Amino acid sequence: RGVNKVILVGNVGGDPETRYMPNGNAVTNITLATSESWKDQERTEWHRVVFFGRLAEIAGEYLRKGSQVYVEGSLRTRKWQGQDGQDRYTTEIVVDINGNMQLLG
Amino acid sequence: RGVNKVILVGNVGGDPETRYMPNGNAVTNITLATSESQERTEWHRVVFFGRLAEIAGEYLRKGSQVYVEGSLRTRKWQGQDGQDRYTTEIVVDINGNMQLLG
Amino acid sequence: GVNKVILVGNVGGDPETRYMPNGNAVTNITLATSESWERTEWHRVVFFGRLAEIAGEYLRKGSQVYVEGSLRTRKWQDGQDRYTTEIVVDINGNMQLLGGR
Amino acid sequence: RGVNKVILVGNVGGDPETRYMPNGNAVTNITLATSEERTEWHRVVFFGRLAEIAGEYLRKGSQVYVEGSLRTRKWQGQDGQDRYTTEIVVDINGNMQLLG
Repeated sequence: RGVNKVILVGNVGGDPETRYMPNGNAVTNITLATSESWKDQERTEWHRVVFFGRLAEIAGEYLRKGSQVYVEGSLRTRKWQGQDGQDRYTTEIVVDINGNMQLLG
Repeated sequence: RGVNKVILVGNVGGDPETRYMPNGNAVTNITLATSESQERTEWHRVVFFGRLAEIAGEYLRKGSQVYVEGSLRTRKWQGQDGQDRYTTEIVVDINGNMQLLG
Repeated sequence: GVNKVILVGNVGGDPETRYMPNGNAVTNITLATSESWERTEWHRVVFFGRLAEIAGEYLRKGSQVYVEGSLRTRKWQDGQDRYTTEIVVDINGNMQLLGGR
Repeated sequence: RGVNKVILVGNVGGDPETRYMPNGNAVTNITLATSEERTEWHRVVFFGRLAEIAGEYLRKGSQVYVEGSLRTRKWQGQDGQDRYTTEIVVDINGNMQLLG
């Protein structure tokens, strides 16, 4: 009914973590930094990006710490009970068949 | 260094909450629902600043369909028990955009 | 690279739908977007495939729509070269009629 | 009223063309190739501070991210016939990021 779109150009924070489901489909997790400048100063936003499927395979193979990457996906907030029993929330950028990723540079 | 862009089309969840900061500028909070076809619904925490904050408080109501262009910002806060909490908000200020649709 | 156009605007007239030899549908509209600082930009939108049938069937003059696509500058011919930059909305794009409960 | 937004990532085709004008406004012109191998050529025009930055930092072959708005301008050719040129305008509402 609506539109849920995120566009990021940033730098991969760590070694991408790739995983596989029983069926063989790939899931790759990264953090992606984007930052702003300032004077009279730097604010960095750390985004949790999850790729699915083909893009997960490309991401897991070619991305490295410091990779500059374009990502188009959608926002998803996952709900989970912490070990102390209270609700927590995690907002991720989901990059699947409806999204896009381009390796830059 | 880099691009941080969110584009939403969705429906306001409730009447906007407008407040003001010591320096007088306006801050308006809303929740925005976006849904995809079975049906799944994402709830977004949207925060308007400055001029778009006044407009949003002025014209948005619990039903309104709205276009929002902003940036993601995960802010950290502390709960009742001194435990860390994080909330990722879509921040809409001079570099963003909001359009009431209809 | 990346080639992405995002429009919210009003359908300028009733869609034109045609069919290509292989039978696939192509629907042309014009989409008005404007800003006040007064100026209206008239976008040439071309839908392909499933969205073309949907667009021709359900969009009308004055419909408010969201469109996501890519820029394509098309060459045609007077004998002199002409060019039209179109927003191409096929399987990689998105179209949503706005409004609703 | 509506929304008019274009997001491109591509390579600058030629060396940017920058000119300054009386009011302090600068204008930079480039062509930008995106390919998906079919290549699409985009006319991109920067205004203001981004035109200054584009002229300083972009060169032929630079990879760049560009966010702007579509603008079609009308002109009469030297044969007297109407022609149209669609450009991506990158001004204060837009954005540019040199990549690589």
